Amino acid sequence: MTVDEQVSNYYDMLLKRNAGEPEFHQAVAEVLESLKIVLEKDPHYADYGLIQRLCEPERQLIFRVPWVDDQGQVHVNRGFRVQFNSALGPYKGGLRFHPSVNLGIVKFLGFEQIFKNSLTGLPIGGGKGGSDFDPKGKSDLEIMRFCQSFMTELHRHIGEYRDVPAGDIGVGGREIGYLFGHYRRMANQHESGVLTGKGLTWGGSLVRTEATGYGCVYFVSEMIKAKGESISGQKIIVSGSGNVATYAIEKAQELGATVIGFSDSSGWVHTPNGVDVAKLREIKEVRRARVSVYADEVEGATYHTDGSIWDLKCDIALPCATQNELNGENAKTLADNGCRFVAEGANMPSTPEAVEVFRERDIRFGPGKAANAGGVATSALEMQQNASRDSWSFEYTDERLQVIMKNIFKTCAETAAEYGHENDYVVGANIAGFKKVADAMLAQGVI
Amino acid sequence: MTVDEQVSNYYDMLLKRNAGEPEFHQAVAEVLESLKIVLEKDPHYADYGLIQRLCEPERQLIFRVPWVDDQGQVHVNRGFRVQFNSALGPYKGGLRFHPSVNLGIVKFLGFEQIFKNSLTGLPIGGGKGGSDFDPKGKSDLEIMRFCQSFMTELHRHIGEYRDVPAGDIGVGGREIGYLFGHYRRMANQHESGVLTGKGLTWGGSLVRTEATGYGCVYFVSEMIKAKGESISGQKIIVSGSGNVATYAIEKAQELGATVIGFSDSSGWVHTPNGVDVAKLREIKEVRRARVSVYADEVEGATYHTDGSIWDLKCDIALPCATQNELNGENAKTLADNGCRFVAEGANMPSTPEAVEVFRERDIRFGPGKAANAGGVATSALEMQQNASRDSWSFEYTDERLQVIMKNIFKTCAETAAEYGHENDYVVGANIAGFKKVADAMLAQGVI
Amino acid sequence: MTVDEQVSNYYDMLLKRNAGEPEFHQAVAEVLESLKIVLEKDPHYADYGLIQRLCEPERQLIFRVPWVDDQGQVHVNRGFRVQFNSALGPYKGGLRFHPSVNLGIVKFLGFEQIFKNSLTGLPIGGGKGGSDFDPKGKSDLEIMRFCQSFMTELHRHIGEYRDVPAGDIGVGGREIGYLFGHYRRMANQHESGVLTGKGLTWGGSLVRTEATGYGCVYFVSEMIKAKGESISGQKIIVSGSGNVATYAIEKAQELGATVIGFSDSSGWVHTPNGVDVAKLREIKEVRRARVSVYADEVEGATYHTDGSIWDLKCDIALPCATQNELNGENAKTLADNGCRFVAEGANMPSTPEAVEVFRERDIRFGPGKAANAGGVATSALEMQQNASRDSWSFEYTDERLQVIMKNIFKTCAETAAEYGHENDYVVGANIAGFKKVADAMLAQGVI
Amino acid sequence: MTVDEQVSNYYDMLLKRNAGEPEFHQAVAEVLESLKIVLEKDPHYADYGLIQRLCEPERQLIFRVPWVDDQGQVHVNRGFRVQFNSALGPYKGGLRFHPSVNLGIVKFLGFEQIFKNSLTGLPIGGGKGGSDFDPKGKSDLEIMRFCQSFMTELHRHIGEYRDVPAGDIGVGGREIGYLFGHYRRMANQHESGVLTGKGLTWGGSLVRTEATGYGCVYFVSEMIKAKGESISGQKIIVSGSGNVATYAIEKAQELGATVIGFSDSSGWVHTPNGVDVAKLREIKEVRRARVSVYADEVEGATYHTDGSIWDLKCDIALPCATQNELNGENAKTLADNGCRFVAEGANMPSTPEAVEVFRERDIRFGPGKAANAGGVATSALEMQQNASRDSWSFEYTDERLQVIMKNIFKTCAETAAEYGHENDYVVGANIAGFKKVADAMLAQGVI
Ligand SMILES: NC(=O)c1ccc[n+]([C@@H]2O[C@H](COP(=O)([O-])OP(=O)(O)OC[C@H]3O[C@@H](n4cnc5c(N)ncnc54)[C@H](OP(=O)(O)O)[C@@H]3O)[C@@H](O)[C@H]2O)c1
Ligand SMILES: NC(=O)c1ccc[n+]([C@@H]2O[C@H](COP(=O)([O-])OP(=O)(O)OC[C@H]3O[C@@H](n4cnc5c(N)ncnc54)[C@H](OP(=O)(O)O)[C@@H]3O)[C@@H](O)[C@H]2O)c1
Ligand SMILES: NC(=O)c1ccc[n+]([C@@H]2O[C@H](COP(=O)([O-])OP(=O)(O)OC[C@H]3O[C@@H](n4cnc5c(N)ncnc54)[C@H](OP(=O)(O)O)[C@@H]3O)[C@@H](O)[C@H]2O)c1
Ligand SMILES: NC(=O)c1ccc[n+]([C@@H]2O[C@H](COP(=O)([O-])OP(=O)(O)OC[C@H]3O[C@@H](n4cnc5c(N)ncnc54)[C@H](OP(=O)(O)O)[C@@H]3O)[C@@H](O)[C@H]2O)c1
Ligand SMILES: O=C(O)CCC(=O)C(=O)O
Ligand SMILES: O=C(O)CCC(=O)C(=O)O
Ligand SMILES: O=C(O)CCC(=O)C(=O)O
Ligand SMILES: O=C(O)CCC(=O)C(=O)O
Repeated sequence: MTVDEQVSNYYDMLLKRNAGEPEFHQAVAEVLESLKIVLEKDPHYADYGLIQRLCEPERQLIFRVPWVDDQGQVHVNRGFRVQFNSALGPYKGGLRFHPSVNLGIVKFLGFEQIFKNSLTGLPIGGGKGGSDFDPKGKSDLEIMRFCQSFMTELHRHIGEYRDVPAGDIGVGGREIGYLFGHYRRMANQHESGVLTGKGLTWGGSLVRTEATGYGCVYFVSEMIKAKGESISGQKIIVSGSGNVATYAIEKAQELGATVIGFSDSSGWVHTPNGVDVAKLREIKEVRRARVSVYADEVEGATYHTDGSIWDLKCDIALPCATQNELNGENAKTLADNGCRFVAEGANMPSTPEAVEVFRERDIRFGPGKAANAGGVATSALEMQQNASRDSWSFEYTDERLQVIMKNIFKTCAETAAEYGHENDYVVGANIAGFKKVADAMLAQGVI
Repeated sequence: MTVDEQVSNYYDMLLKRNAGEPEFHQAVAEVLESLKIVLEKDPHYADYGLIQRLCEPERQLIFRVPWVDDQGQVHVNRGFRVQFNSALGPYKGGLRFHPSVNLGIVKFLGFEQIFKNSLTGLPIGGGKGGSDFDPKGKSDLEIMRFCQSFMTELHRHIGEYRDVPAGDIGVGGREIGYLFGHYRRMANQHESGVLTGKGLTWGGSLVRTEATGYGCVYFVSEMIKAKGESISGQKIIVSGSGNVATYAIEKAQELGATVIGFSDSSGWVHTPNGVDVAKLREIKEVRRARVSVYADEVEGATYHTDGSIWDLKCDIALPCATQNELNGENAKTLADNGCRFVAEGANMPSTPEAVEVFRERDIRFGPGKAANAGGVATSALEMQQNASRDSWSFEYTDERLQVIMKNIFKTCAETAAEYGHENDYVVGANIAGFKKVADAMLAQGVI
Repeated sequence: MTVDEQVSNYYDMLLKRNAGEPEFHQAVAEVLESLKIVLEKDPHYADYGLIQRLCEPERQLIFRVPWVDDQGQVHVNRGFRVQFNSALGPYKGGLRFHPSVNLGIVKFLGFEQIFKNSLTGLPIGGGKGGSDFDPKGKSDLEIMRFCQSFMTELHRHIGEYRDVPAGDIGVGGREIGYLFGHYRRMANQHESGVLTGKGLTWGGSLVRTEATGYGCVYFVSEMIKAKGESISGQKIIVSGSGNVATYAIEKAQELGATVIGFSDSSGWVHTPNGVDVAKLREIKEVRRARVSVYADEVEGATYHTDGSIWDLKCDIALPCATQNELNGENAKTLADNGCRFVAEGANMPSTPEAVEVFRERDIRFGPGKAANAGGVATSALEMQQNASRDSWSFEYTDERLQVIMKNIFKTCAETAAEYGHENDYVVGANIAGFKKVADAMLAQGVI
Repeated sequence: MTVDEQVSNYYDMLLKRNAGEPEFHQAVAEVLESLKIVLEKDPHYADYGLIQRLCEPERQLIFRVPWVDDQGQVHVNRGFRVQFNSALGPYKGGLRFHPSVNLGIVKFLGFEQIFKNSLTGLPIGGGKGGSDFDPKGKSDLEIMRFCQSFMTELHRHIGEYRDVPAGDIGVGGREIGYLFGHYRRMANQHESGVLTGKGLTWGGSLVRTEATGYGCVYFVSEMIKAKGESISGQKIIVSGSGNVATYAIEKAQELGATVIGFSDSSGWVHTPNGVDVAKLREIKEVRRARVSVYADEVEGATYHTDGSIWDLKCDIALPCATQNELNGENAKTLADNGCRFVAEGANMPSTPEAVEVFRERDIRFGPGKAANAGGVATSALEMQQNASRDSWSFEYTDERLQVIMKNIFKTCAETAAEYGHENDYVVGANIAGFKKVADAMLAQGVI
């Protein structure tokens, strides 16, 4: 009968109907804990099956992606698109190409995507997709043929107002190129708004490449200022060395912080006097090389396959690689080494035991649906540019991005306090994200 | 031979082809009277069967709307959509749910919509729709089911560039939600431009709820200033108590006037010190109660089922309920009692004998196609925002609404003056409306 | 390098990719166990990733199905449509509404449908779908609304040349009516070919009701015909009581044959010289009762509830209910009782432990995919009639159903000889099913 | 081995595959000469059959256009739409109605259009169309019937994101009205972005009428400044007397130059003291007369059917009529007479010999794809306004046009000097145009 028990019962239904999907469970569990708080103050938010509707995807698509390799052998990978919620706008979210991908992972990401997209203040619903295809070691022509095969099925389920994909792990500028190209061929339309993360001469927006890392740094700055500090002269750990990590690093150093290390999935680098960003980019973008190559070619910088990047003494930790990369034990050692701020660039990097640790140890924590929202926000700006056939300057778009991140910070911190959990940005994000979606779902009827 | 005979013989054919539609005949007759004046000076506005094309709807849809009530009983209502003219833009116009609705009524409203929409200066054609469904006493779920059944057929005839409905009598925010939600579900597109009057978190515009009533008051203020007067300190009658009336009342009293009465279909309330808007909104929108309840609960306010609201001594009358609610006897009484200005919030509220009494008694008269155009204007601003994926502030949109009502007034005043009927805004509005639609029609050929 | 190392490594990959779906794993294993044989003799059947393509669904759809109950209360169920293979024709297969339905099960049934449909000789591919919706204890309104909600998503993925569903458990004539009606509403097309199982006056086929039943028996008419054991008089234990079983029984006394009683998921029966269907059909379809409401009669019919349905004296046995109703103690005490033939009517009616108890125990099997194909065969005849706008007489359709069932037995016999496991009809069924589909995929390229 | 050999062999291919299309060979020849310069520095622009793809149209449509004349007599003309390249945006370019029209000509125009459109800076791909129809001598109703028949086939190959036509020789404001109107009828969409050159009250843009001639004069003005001279006080020849000629004349005279002659296909007029623009416009647009009538009605102006317009002594020649109207001998006559600047209002007016004479006589030469791009740049601005449902003022749009033409000149000059050929604006335009397009094509894959 109590809120606590209504919700725990749906969660047990959810476990039943979604068996075998631990990451999806993890995401829903974090959100449902926050919804308890919301339904204790405002019980009409449970009316008309709203929660049952919310955690069930509108549509899910799983399809065969055949493709021919350079030796002329045929392979078959699995493609996914989860269209989770469209109450606020077309489904919006990226595409992950990594051998780990399964439906459970795509759903975890699409579900998070709802609340994130809601927080942007922009008109976007949530979705995600990807494939268990492994782009590593493939030639451009293999990637191209895969993108083409994948988009051959996906084209009929997407569109400027329907579902707008983008990149993620394994999907950068190159793959979005092949995807968009082949979309136009399938549809016989130059429909710029169908994808975000496009190149600048064919419909893309200026700050999008930098957006997720910039936005994450902009958000952590807000958290730092609200505690009475400044990001200048702070020491920062950034896990990852892909799209998000690179630009979080760049923005942290423009604002006067020092990034004392970064990583790939092979290991990590200690850079106690900061990162040479041009160098890291030559290394990852041109050479496609490992973080260890940086260490060898940069004096002061040393490679490590032992322990964890989280063993470093820091003020601020920005996890920007993947889900569940920062466990309870990682969280203990950062707290013991003097870390006062954590903000997630990645989607769900912190395990639930790490998030509990941060709270017990009075560490300020920016959840991913808030701190990494600069990307999807800037994607929505790309969409807006496309719908107007306009093209904005870097300085204009970046200003928009700065203001979006401040406003997300502000609604997270105000919503948190409104519901009696001041400085708990998880609660704040989850509730503000949820309320905008729910109020739109109630307006629009049972659909 | 004579222009007079030509237009009159055509009107005679149109009574034959549209037998049994008095309201359509009445709207057509008033316009055609003004067209006689245009054609006496510029006979080439009659070329290419232009008037014969204008007065025949491009398309009319009538359809069965079956729905199930809360007792599991099946009901069947009739749905309508008239797509009248599309020379200037997509068909644009609201939906009326009321038990009096038939094809004649939908056509009168569609026809008027052509000229009003033209007058806004914005790129919108004319249509209207509705059903003979009666929303009164229906539950939210019964209304949702009706809207969903209604839109199951209508979805295929509408679209962002095709036909963009909105609300009207019986169709407000609630119903627009249900219609929009179901459209998205029928189309599988989050196509914001398909309806206007949407809610602020799913593609609506800031001033639209208030726009018609606000616009009506803006328009009448220009009429008033044209005579050397101000709206501040005037006593104003506003018939009706829905969307138009509420905000006409709100605007008028913000500008320092006093609204001395309002009404619904059951009777009328005398409010000599003005109207408490928040109390009337609670009664109408939360409780869906009669205006008699306002009088019960508000001191100074008296309920009447005898006589007419038009019996009150006023400076300004704003009919904001329905067609033919202010007749010739009403018009004499108003004039006798000191009324100097009439502007139509509603569509065609004044009967032809009432309009002539205003002419005989030199009462300044603002016809609905000009005075109530703020609504559809602000709707076009909703479509403009949606096309750009942009959201404008309340102040920005309200300022645009102001300029637009001032431009409309000016166009009606200058055009009347141009054609020899100074201060006859009916003539000016009809002619100014007509000329722009005609010029576009001639340019786009026989279609 | 060996033929058993491709197979077992793909079988192993397939366990990673489709984790948690053991029925699909089983069904893929048995089919692969047969492809080993085909490869030794015909090596080109593994070319161009043929098997990797065959075991991955062309497309899988999972969607939210919201619906409202008689109390005005919102529920959310999950709907499915797997469109496995279309090499021989449009996707073909039924819809199951039952609380045990999940992606794994739909996939397994859809996979088996490919080869079942291939064996018939007709232009049908394979698919399946349904929902976790529980049609037990629902009003007709609730089932209609559910059907309406379900078809509102499903209609955009189906069609006469695309995908043609049918009934199965939980989806009988009534549901097909509701689905077909709403399909027409969404499409604005009387597209009779979109579904099979339709009523007679709106595009149905005359033998469809009696087909799966008449099927199991036309098959036996060559299967026992190879041995002796009389062209008459043999007992038939008929495990089920819906469309397939009721009519399997109904196809009794063709030219003289004792019957014994039957079951559901409550309890079973035993009887003298017959079981007269007249009385089962008024209580199982038109009233919807239990098997207790037949067995309270029937001048002999008695009702057992704790034991097992496979402890009757046989000597022929015709299940026809769900997957997984014959295991360790049933299969061995089926054989015990000097007991000989079988012609099982479910989708995968016996388990992998029961199949060895029919192989080793010399039991002449009539498999799932071959002997109860008369249903799908007659679906295709419905598609044929719709395509030509013809309605065939009963005699004619029944005759065509006899031809088809001859050929299925023939191709099962001839191909089981051709690969030297002669009369293991499981094998020729399984190989002939595979080769037609494989051959079509090879001809049609990498798609 | 050499780039010279590689490109020349390709050209010999192209000559064979496209036999009998000289205008197309001519246009491809001049572009391929500039591309040799690109490949000697950056030879990976030939990667992935880039050039082979660029020179083969994406799609070409040739269709029957039947229509009935005012005497009830049936005629049959041929219609073309070539959709050349869509890398940078939807296909964009005009329609030509003239008796000389054939496929080879449409392709010449379409090919130039790719590079022109690239040069603007705006998101538009390349295409063109037309008909062999001769609108000379036809009634307005004949022209409407032809446009209606033409668009009955064309509408399905076009669209706001697909292909957006416009005017060109024989297709002005009147024809675009008929075309647009019929498009809306075919599509049932008020899709403003489908065409440019539209009228001001139905989605057109201010400045579009003037844009090509205006833009040409803005370009030549930059060429002149770059020699350290000034346009004011110069004598200018403008050939032609249609859309482009008219507004080049107006702009050149506004800037303080004297236009000393102009023409139609029947002869030329010598206007030693300048052109009376209002008079010309009245003769050409209202009376649809020959330029001889201008000479008859204006003292000091003289009609000539002898010799050539290019016999006049001038400082600047602006051919604004048609392809290959200024030949070898014409170029010598102009050079010898003191001409110092040639800018092309028309598409490809200067013969290959003419251009040689210019290079050798030190005459500055503004190729069409740069100098006449103001037209299509302003069409893209019309698309932009339409996509935003917005209307821009004349001042604002004409300032956008001025900046764009300055930027085109700048990119031609800089690019030409960059690749070792300073002041060769042909080289600069061709390389700058190619590079954006080629970059976009590489990103989008083999499509
Ligand atoms: N791109 C966006 O706009 C965006 C927006 C919001 C959120 N995100 C999230 O940001 C995260 C990374 O995104 P990205 O776009 O930057 O992807 P990316 O460019 O592919 O980079 C991912 C980085 O993470 C590394 N990585 C993968 N697994 C790892 C592990 N277990 N430990 C350490 N490093 C690991 C990769 O290294 P290897 O080369 O060794 O695999 C690579 O350096 C994801 O969680 C994604 O959902 C991205
Ligand atoms: N909403 C817009 O944007 C808009 C724009 C331009 C023009 N209009 C026009 O403005 C007028 C009012 O629209 P609304 O949107 O305010 O509708 P609404 O919110 O449904 O309100 C209608 C009001 O008028 C009264 N009324 C309705 N029918 C009546 C009748 N037949 N006799 C006497 N009183 C009656 C109603 O009282 P009961 O409850 O007793 O029926 C109610 O108070 C209509 O003529 C409409 O076409 C509306
Ligand atoms: N013509 C066709 O429909 C067709 C064509 C090809 C294949 N099939 C296959 O044939 C089978 C029968 O389907 P149907 O169309 O006859 O469905 P149906 O009309 O809904 O009847 C199914 C019957 O099976 C019973 N059952 C459930 N659990 C059982 C258990 N553990 N042991 C014994 N019986 C049980 C049901 O009892 P309750 O009512 O108590 O649940 C019910 O009497 C299915 O496996 C289907 O895939 C059918
Ligand atoms: N309109 C645009 O926006 C635009 C943009 C870029 C480029 N262009 C190019 O500019 C040139 C002219 O364009 P515009 O047509 O749009 O003006 P237009 O209104 O059609 O007028 C064209 C003029 O050229 C003359 N002419 C046509 N063919 C001729 C020939 N074969 N020999 C001698 N004179 C001839 C015509 O005389 P007659 O009346 O005697 O035929 C007429 O005065 C074309 O090359 C076109 O492709 C136009
Ligand atoms: O910009 C996008 O849509 C990609 C965003 C995304 O997938 C994410 O927010 O993690
Ligand atoms: O289209 C709208 O905004 C509703 C306005 C309308 O139909 C009216 O002008 O009465
Ligand atoms: O599609 C058909 O007709 C029969 C196949 C099937 O799986 C069913 O209906 O239960
Ligand atoms: O504006 C257009 O697209 C028509 C003009 C054209 O085709 C051109 O630029 O030559």
